[PDB]
Amino acid sequence: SELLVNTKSGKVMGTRVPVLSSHISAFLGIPFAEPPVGNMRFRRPEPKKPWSGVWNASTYPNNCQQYVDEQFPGFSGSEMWNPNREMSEDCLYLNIWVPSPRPKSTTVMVWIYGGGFYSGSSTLDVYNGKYLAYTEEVVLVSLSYRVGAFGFLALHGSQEAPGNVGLLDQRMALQWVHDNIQFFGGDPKTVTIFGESAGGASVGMHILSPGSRDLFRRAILQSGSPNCPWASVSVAEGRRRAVELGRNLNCNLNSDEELIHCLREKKPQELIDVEWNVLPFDSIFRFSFVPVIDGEFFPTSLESMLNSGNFKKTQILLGVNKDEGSFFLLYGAPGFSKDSESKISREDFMSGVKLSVPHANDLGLDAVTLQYTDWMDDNNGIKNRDGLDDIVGDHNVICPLMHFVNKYTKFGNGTYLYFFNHRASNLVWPEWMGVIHGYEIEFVFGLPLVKELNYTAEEEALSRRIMHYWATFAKTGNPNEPHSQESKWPLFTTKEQKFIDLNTEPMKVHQRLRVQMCVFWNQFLPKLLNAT
Amino acid sequence: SELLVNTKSGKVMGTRVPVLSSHISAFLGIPFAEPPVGNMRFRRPEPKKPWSGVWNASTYPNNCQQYVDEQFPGFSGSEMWNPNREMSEDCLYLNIWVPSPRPKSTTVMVWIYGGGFYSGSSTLDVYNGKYLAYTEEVVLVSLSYRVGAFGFLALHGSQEAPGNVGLLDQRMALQWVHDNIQFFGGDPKTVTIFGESAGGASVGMHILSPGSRDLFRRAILQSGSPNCPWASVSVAEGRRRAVELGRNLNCNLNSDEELIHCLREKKPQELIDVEWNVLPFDSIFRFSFVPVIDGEFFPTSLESMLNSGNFKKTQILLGVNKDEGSFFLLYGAPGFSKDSESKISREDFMSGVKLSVPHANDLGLDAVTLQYTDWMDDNNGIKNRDGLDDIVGDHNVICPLMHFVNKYTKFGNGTYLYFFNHRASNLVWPEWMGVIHGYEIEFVFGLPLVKELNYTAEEEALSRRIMHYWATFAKTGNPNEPHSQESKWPLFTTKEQKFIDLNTEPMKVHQRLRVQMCVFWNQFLPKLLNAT
Ligand SMILES: O/N=C/c1nc(CCCCNc2c3c(nc4ccccc24)CCCC3)ccc1O
Ligand SMILES: O/N=C/c1nc(CCCCNc2c3c(nc4ccccc24)CCCC3)ccc1O
Ligand SMILES: O/N=C/c1nc(CCCCNc2c3c(nc4ccccc24)CCCC3)ccc1O
Ligand SMILES: O/N=C\c1nc(CCCCNc2c3c(nc4ccccc24)CCCC3)ccc1O
Ligand SMILES: *[C@@H]1O[C@H](CO)[C@@H](O)[C@H](O)[C@H]1NC(C)=O
Ligand SMILES: *[C@@H]1O[C@H](CO)[C@@H](O)[C@H](O)[C@H]1NC(C)=O
Ligand SMILES: *[C@@H]1O[C@H](CO)[C@@H](O)[C@H](O)[C@H]1NC(C)=O
Ligand SMILES: *[C@@H]1O[C@H](CO)[C@@H](O)[C@H](O)[C@H]1NC(C)=O
Ligand SMILES: [Cl-]
Repeated sequence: SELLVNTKSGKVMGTRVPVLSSHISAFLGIPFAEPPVGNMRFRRPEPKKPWSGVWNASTYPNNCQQYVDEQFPGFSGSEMWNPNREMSEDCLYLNIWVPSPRPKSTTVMVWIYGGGFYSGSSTLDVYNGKYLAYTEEVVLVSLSYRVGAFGFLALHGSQEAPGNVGLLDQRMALQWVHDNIQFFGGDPKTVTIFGESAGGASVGMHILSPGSRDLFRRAILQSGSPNCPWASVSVAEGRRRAVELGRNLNCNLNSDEELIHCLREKKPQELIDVEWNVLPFDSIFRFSFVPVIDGEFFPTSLESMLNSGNFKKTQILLGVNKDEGSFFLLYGAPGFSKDSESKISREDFMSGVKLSVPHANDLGLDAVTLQYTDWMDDNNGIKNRDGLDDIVGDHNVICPLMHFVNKYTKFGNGTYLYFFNHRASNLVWPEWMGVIHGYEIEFVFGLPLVKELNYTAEEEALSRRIMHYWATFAKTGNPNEPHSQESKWPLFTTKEQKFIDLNTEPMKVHQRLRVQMCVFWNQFLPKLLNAT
Repeated sequence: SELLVNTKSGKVMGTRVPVLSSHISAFLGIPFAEPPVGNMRFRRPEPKKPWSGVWNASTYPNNCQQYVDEQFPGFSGSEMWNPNREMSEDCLYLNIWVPSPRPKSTTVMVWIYGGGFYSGSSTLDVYNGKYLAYTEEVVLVSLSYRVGAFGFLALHGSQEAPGNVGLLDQRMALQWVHDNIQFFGGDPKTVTIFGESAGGASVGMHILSPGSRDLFRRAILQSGSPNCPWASVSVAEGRRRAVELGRNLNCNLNSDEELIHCLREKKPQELIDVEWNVLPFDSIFRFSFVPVIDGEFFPTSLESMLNSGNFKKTQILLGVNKDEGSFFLLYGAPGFSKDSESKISREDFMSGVKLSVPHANDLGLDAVTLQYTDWMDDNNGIKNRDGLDDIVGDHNVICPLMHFVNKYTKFGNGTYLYFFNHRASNLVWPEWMGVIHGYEIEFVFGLPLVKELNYTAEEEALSRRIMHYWATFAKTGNPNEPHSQESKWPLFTTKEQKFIDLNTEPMKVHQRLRVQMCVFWNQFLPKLLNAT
C-alpha cells in the first residue's frame, strides 16, 4: 500500500489527494514531538513517544497558539495568513506530500513558515505543497513550531524556559525527517530547508547553529536572514520582556520558578492578549518573543560567527521582494491606508522614520531622514511614502540579508541571489504596496497553475520557472540545468556580486543589490549609533 | 583740472587712460592710511597724514607683502594672481577710475580683492576697472589691505597686535571713499562694495561689523561669505597660531610685548617663509592668519549675529561658480595634475576628503565619504575626482554661502542669487578643473570686451550682461532694469529660493541651489561633529 507507512514512532495512514488532473499522496498532521502542554509550556520539546495502531494522517493538524490579525475582517489579503485550523498548544505536527508512485531516494524540501516568530501556520492555503511536490517530483515537508511567548520566552539560566525552544521545535522536526523521510521516498542526505520572513531567518539560524547543521543539506532564504534586527534579542533583553510579561499579568516576580509557574497557570490567549505590551518602543517590524543569542543554540554573537566562518559551508539560494516594508507601514504607521494611495505628509514621514528605526538616537534619526529625503521635493507625499517604504524594507530585510550574503559567500560553496519584483495581476492589495513581503510565496508554491485562481499565462510560466529553480537547486545545489538552453542564473561571487530579477520578463543580471542604501544601513549607521 | 582733484588729505593728479577706442580718468596709488611699517606693523591703520603739493597718482602702488605662488612658474593661469609690482609693507593705497567727463554724484563700486586673506593685490590685470567704469558709467574704486601675518596676526588682549587690522584697513579705505569720493564725481550715499573669495567674505564681514555698516549702501559677494570655514578663527586659535609663528623664529614667548617686539624685528619674507607652518592640520583651503571673532569687530559669534539679525539690512547680490574646489585640489591633493585629466584612485580620494575636512573625526570623514561616493562604481576615477571637487566646492564656498543667504534673507531688504557656470573658451587650465574659483572675475571686469584677449562674441555679451547686472544692482538695489523686455532675474525669497544661471545661454531660473548636499554640510555634519 502506497498510503500506509511505518515510521520509527508508529504506523501512519495518509490520503490520496488530487493535483492538476493527477494525484499524489499526502500525510498530514504527523506528530513529531510530545505536546508542549501543562508543565512543558516553554520547555524544550521532547521526542514524540511511539504510538500503537495507525495514525490518521489525512487531516491538517491544529495551529499553534498565536495572535490572530483582525485588522481587516474577512479580507482575503490578510486572512490568508491567519490560522485556518483550531488553535492549541498541542501543535507540533508536520505534513508530507509524496509523489505517486513513490520515488526511490528523491530530493526533500522542508518548508518553515514565517509570521515574525509570533504567528504562522503550516496549513495555510498558500503553503499547499501538492503543486510543488507533484510538478518537480520532490518530497515536500511542512514543519511547524511554537511561536510567540510559548515558543520563545527566554529566561537565560532557567531550564524550564531557556529560550529558542521554537527553534528547537524545528530542529526536532528536521531530526524526525532525518530518521523517517526514507520511508516516504525521501533521501535524508538531500534535504533543502527553505522558509520565508521569520522562516528564512530560521533557515539562516540552522545554518549557524551547530546542533542543526547536520540535519539538512542546502538552504533557501526568502525575505529573511539570521541577522535581521527583528530576528533575535540579547539574553538581558529577553529576560526583561519575559519578566515584563509576568508583571503584565500580576505574576509574582521574585524568582524564575515562581514567574514561570504563574505564566504556566495562564490560558494561552491571556499571554497573547498582552504579548505586544513588552516591546521597548513604539515599533514597526518588531516582535516580542524571538530567538535569543544564548551561548548554546548560538555559540557566540551572530556577527563573530559570520566573521569566523563558524557555520555550515554549503550552497544557499536567497533573495528579497521589491517592497518588503509596505505591509508593515499599512498596519503600523500614520498616513497609510489600504483604501488610498497613502501619500504621506512630511510630518507623517518624520513619525514613520521614528517608528521604523526603534533604536536610533536623535543623530541616527537625522541620518536616516537625510538619507531618504529628496530636499528639492520634501513635501511630495508619494516620494515620502515610497521613501519610508524603502526605509523599512532596507533596514529590516534587504540590507540585513546582503550583509549575510556577503559574509557567507566568503566561506560558502555557492550562492544564488534573486530580486523578486513581480506584482501579481490578481493582487488584492493597493498598488502603492508594491511587491509585498510574502507574495512571492504563492509563485514558489505553484498556485498560479490553478486556472480558477485566474493568474495570467505568463504568471503560470513564472511560477514553473521559479519552482524548477528551487527544485533543481534543491537536487543539485545549482538552480540551473547546466548545458541546457535557458539563460543561466549566475553565481553570486565575492567580487562581482551578481543577482537576477525574478519576473515575467527575460532574465536580467545586475550587480550589487542596493549597495548605496545598504552601505548606510550596514556600515555607517551602526558606527553612528555606537558613537556617543 | 579734470585730472587734478583736491581731496581732504591733499591734491592728487591722475592720468588719462584709453579704453576701447575711448578714454577715461585713473587715479592710481592714492594713499588712504599711514604706512604700517616697523613699529606700526600688526597695529591698527592710522589715517594718512595730509600732504603738500600734488601726489603723482598715475602709476599702480606697491603690493602688500605676501606669499608668491611658484608652483607653475611663468604659467599664465597662476601668474595672473601674483603681485605685479614691488612688495612693501607700505602698501595701503587705493585706485579710482572715473568716466570722462566727470559725472555728478554717480554710483560707486569698491572692489575688495580675495586670496584667502594671505595674498592678493589691487593691481592685477583682471582687477583693471577702466572697462567696468567706462561701460557702466560708474566710479570704480579698488582698495588694498594687509594680508597674512601683517594683516591678521591676532594676540587678543593686546593693542599692539589685536587682529583684524586687515579688515580695518578695508574699513579705513571705505571711510576714505565716504569722505573723498564726492570730489571724484562719486556719490558716497550709493557705494557698493564687492569682492571675491576672501573679498566676498570681507564684504560679508562688513555687513555684520557695526563699525562698518555706514560706510557703504549695499553688497556683492562672489564665491565667499563671512561664515566660510576658512574665513575666521577664534581668539584662542589666533593666539595659538601667533605664538607658534613666534616659536618658528625662536622669538621670546614670555609675553605679547616680547613676542611682538621680536616679530617686528624680522624681515617680511622671514615671516612669510614660516607662515604656513602654523596650521593645526594638513589641510586644503585653509589659511594661517585670518580674521578673529574678537568681540569688537564682530560683537558676538557670526552665527548668533546672523540669528538675531545683528547686521546691516539692505540688498545683496551674490553667487558661486560651478567648480570652486578644482583649483585647491590641484595645488594640495594627491593624484591631481595640471597636465592630466587627474582620474583619482579610491586611495587618493580617501586622502582627498581627509585634507578637505581637516576638522573632522573619523565618523565625520565617513559621513562625507558616504555622501559623495557612488557605491555602484567606487573605482571610477572621474566620479572620484568630481566627487572630491564637489566636496571642496560645497564645503568651503557654496554651502557656507547658502547658509548665509538663507539667514540674511530673513532680515535683508532683497537678495539676488547667481550660479556662474560658463567655462571660458580661451581658458588655460585643463578641462577637468571646470568653472574655476575666481574665473568669473574676468567677466565682472569686462575683459571679454578686449578684442585682443580672444574671447568669443558670446562671452563679450555675457560680460556685458554681467557688468550691467552689477552696475544696475549697485545703482538701484535690483539687477533688473524695470521694463527691459529680456528675462528678469527673480528675487531670492525664504520660501521659493530662486536663483539664476550665468552662462552664454538664455537665463533659466532654479530653486534650492545644491540643497541636498548643503543640508548635509550646513545641518547634518555639524550636528554630527558636535555630537561625537
Ligand atoms: O501593526 N499593528 C499596529 C497596532 N495594532 C493594534 C490592534 C491589535 C491589538 C494589539 N496589537 C498590536 C500592538 C502592537 N503592534 C502590533 C503589530 C501587529 C499586530 C498587532 C499589534 C504594538 C503596541 C501594542 C499592541 C494595536 C496597536 C498597534 O500599534
Ligand atoms: O590649505 N591651503 C590652501 C590653498 N591655497 C591655494 C592658493 C594658491 C594660489 C592662489 N591663486 C589663485 C587665486 C584664485 N583663483 C585661482 C585659480 C587658479 C589658480 C590660482 C588661483 C582666486 C582668488 C585669488 C587667488 C591653493 C591651494 C590651497 O590648498
Ligand atoms: O596646498 N598645500 C600643499 C603644499 N604646497 C606646497 C608648495 C610649496 C610652498 C608652501 N606653501 C603652501 C602651503 C600650503 N598650501 C599652499 C597653497 C598654495 C600655495 C602654497 C601653499 C598648505 C600646507 C603648508 C604650505 C608645499 C607644501 C604643501 O603641503
Ligand atoms: O509590524 N508588526 C507586525 C505586523 N503584524 C500584523 C498582523 C499579522 C498579519 C501578517 N500577515 C502577513 C504576513 C506576510 N505578508 C503579508 C502581506 C500583506 C498582509 C499581511 C501579511 C508574510 C509573512 C507572514 C505574515 C500585520 C502587520 C504587521 O506589520
Ligand atoms: C481518517 O479521517 C478522515 C477524515 O474524517 C476520514 O475520511 C477517514 O475515514 C478516517 N480513516 C479512518 C480509518 O478512520
Ligand atoms: C565547492 O567545493 C568543491 C570541492 O570541495 C570545489 O571544487 C568547488 O569549486 C566549490 N564551489 C564553489 C562555488 O565554491
Ligand atoms: C610720477 O611723476 C610723473 C608725472 O608727473 C610720471 O611720469 C612718473 O612716471 C611718475 N613716477 C614714477 C617713478 O614713475
Ligand atoms: C524692504 O524691502 C521690501 C521689499 O524687499 C520693500 O517693502 C521696501 O523696499 C523695504 N521696506 C521698507 C519698510 O523700507
Ligand atoms: Cl604668549
